[PDB]
Amino acid sequence: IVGGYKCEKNSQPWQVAVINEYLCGGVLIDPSWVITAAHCYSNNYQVLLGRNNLFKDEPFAQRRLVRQSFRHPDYIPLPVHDHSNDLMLLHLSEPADITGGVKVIDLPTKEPKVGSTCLASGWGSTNPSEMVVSHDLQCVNIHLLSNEKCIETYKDNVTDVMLCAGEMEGGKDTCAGDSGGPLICDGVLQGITSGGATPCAKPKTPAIYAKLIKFTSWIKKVMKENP
Ligand SMILES: [Zn+2]
Repeated sequence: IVGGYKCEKNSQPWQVAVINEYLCGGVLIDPSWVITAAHCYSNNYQVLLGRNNLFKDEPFAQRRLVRQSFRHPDYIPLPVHDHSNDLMLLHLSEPADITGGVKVIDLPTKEPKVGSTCLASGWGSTNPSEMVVSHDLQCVNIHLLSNEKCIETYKDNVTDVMLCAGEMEGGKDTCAGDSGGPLICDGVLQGITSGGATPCAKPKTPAIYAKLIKFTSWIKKVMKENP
């Protein structure tokens, strides 16, 4: 998170850290499921829950293993790779404890409004040009912008599955390491951060997020088949 602030202690209880050869964010949607970006795909993972500081002895800290991962079918890995359908479900080895620090967040049930105020969190890069892992969870308030503002949305019909957010002025963005974290507008979880390569927070260059609302059906069905 470039241009944000330190989130208040345990104010984002559904935020997880997904770790393998990549740092990613994740979001707890069920004691047993974590949604993240497909970009974070790997043979293994370590899921960190209930944390503020990634490198600290914290009380609600939990660590889970993954049993199985499900990348959205239409994601094309880095055939030309794009950031549409950048979604992956992680089925936890054993459920997360729902504590005063670890809680689930709900899937959205309504379409996001252009101009609504959104918050994004992560331990990703706080420097827009180079990668500086942040120990503390960072939070930033941005805006839901018209998809017209995001150049990526003009491809095929990807507009359909993407949200566009940030500030036209730059200075505030999600960045490398933030992929897979949440985008919460007006209190709703509406997006999943996609790939955030440096440089970030460029003026007139808002970022791409998975329009969650469009994948709940897929999310639903998967969890259903994986009791
Ligand atoms: Zn990519």
